Amino acid sequence: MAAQGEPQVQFKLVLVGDGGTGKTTFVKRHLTGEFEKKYVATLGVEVHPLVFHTNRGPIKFNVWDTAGQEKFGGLRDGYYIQAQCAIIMFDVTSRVTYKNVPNWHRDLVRVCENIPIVLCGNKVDIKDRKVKAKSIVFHRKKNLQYYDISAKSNYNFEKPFLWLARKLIGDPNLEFVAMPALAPPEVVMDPALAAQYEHDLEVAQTTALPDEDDDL
Repeated sequence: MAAQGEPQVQFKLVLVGDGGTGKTTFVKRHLTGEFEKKYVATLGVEVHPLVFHTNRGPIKFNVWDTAGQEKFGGLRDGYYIQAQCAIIMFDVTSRVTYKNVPNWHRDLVRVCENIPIVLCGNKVDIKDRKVKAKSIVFHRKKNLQYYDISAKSNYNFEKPFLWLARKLIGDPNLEFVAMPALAPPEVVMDPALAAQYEHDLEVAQTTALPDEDDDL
């Protein structure tokens, strides 16, 4: 339980989509609150623990952020084996990215068949949207949930996780609870603690607030 990171429950979530969609940025936002401006490719898979507090208690989503560079196939089976839910990400400003969604939601279903999957249309903040919400019909055919999200502006940032939690747990009434604040560590040390801090600081310094089309 503890090894898994499941307070009570742990859910294996596979995050897939084309390169440059914002999968990594989405995960980073949830973990730290920072907005990653720099696009650095994810190689293979990066496993990131994310905990949310709900009405029924804390739940952990072990997010498997996968590489969008990799070709669809049997090579990628390990990532999807025993997945409980998935998020397929596309960029609303890229038609090509949207076109590849059926390929992602084919490779995925080959391994896990029917499991809750949410399609997220990233970068909705940008004014010149190419893939209109009205146009998207893929979700209807495949019985997937669709959410307009913006990593940059945090628009509907928590919705995919919440929806997935509701279906997996089985309570349609599940709601996010703030979570009692736990006192921060004093921080004396230096061995395990050092070096890692610099990485976060750099991300923060580089990041300027994303005013794309916030005004509109």
